Amino acid sequence: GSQALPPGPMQTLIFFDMEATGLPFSQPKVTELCLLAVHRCALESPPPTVPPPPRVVDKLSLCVAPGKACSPAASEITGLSTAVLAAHGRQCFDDNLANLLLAFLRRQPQPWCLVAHNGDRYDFPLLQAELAMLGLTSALDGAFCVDSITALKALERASSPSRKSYSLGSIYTRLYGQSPPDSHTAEGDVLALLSICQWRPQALLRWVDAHARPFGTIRPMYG
Amino acid sequence: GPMQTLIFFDMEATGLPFSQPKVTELCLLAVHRCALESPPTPPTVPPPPRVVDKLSLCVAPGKACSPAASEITGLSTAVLAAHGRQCFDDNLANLLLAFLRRQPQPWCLVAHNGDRYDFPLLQAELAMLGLTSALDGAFCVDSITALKALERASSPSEHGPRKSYSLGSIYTRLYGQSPPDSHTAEGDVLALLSICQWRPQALLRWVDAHARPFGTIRPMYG
Ligand SMILES: Cn1c(-c2cccc(Br)c2OCCO)nc(C(=O)Nc2cnoc2)c(O)c1=O
Ligand SMILES: Cn1c(-c2cccc(Br)c2OCCO)nc(C(=O)Nc2cnoc2)c(O)c1=O
Ligand SMILES: [Mg+2]
Ligand SMILES: [Mg+2]
Ligand SMILES: [Mg+2]
Ligand SMILES: [Mg+2]
Repeated sequence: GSQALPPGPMQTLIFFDMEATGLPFSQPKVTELCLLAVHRCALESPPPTVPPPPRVVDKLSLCVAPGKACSPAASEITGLSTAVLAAHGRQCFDDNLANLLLAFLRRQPQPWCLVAHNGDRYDFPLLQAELAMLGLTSALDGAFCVDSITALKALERASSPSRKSYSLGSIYTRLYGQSPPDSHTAEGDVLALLSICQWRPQALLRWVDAHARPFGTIRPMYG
Repeated sequence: GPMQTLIFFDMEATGLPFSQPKVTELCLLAVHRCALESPPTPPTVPPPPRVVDKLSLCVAPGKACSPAASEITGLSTAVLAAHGRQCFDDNLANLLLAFLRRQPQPWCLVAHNGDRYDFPLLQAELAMLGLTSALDGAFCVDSITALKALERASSPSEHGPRKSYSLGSIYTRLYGQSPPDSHTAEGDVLALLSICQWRPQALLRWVDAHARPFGTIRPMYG
């Protein structure tokens, strides 16, 4: 057989979050997503308390009509409800949304690595479920992905001897001694994750290069 | 009739129009009419609505930025190439249209000095790709024309030298401080959003009345 070319070093980190109508057991639907694409050089080749975002970034932030009610807890946490999303004329997760995500990713040099906090439990399998419901199961087979919880635990352990919270808020406070702005909004969470990842970016890129998984290996949450 | 989506819009470029400039950066921020008409029920500056769609992209211009452009925007052709940015291409044109198609029509692009800068340069970039018709479904308004019209209708007739309608000048007159960010396309779009949230009902009436089809904007150059 002809073997896969090793992807080599990740050229684009896409910091990624979605918010949903509820918890995975509910078979939730997407209400919000944010992608923030950073070139490797912005982390390999960059003093304030919280480092600023790189000047050169690509960002996409969209609200989505979920087509079912949000749980009360989900609405209180995210400040979104199905009724308000409908008052803002939001459209459901559709072929046009999938086209827009791929067009955005195609502006970035490959290989692409999606980086999401609790990506494996939440954002990655929900995105795969949304794409599977459109019959677009292969849409992101080109991409790599990392759960930043997995990455940051392995960095912490590697930079530790023999339990701390690994909530996005918790890690951020340990590093920076303040809460992140606009928490539990997709863009707020992506900006907080970027800030955490600019802490020891060389160590993070080494880990991402070694452990990035083809997105196609992520099974949909439901279906 | 009533615009359903206001898309606050800014591009940055390699230089001023006489230089036949190329896009280096663009930001679109789509707000539903109701976000301006009926904001949630004060701070010195109104907050942005919770429900927004946002797109912010850097573009490889294919030529050098002027020293003044680089200084004002903090971008250069060398830095954009270091970050592996792609030129203004069919994929970008498709991305912009797919973003607008998330929004209910009618669409109104709102850009500060849009008639001299952002609109004609956007039409120039689309025309050089052979995509002259791509965004002619949209309407557009130059916020300078809008704010001037509102101010004329809310002041005695002007005499002697006129005030600056720079983005910074308008922001400072209203809010008594500089915008948070004066160096990025996204910063300029958020500052314009804040300015347009000052008298949003009077602004929407004017927009509803005076919005132009984007297809009537001639390219900055051929
Ligand atoms: C805070 N929070 C929560 C969350 C945490 C605890 C309790 C609730 Br209810 C949460 O959901 C709030 C709505 O997303 N969930 C997600 C999330 O991606 N949930 C998904 C994805 N796919 O299926 C479920 C977040 O990004 C987030 O910031
Ligand atoms: C500050 N500034 C200026 C600007 C003002 C004075 C001097 C210079 Br040099 C400027 O250009 C800086 C690079 O965009 N120009 C634009 C602009 O849209 N220029 C375009 C668009 N199409 O052709 C030229 C801005 O958005 C902006 O905020
Ligand atoms: Mg999430
Ligand atoms: Mg989140
Ligand atoms: Mg501009
Ligand atoms: Mg500007």
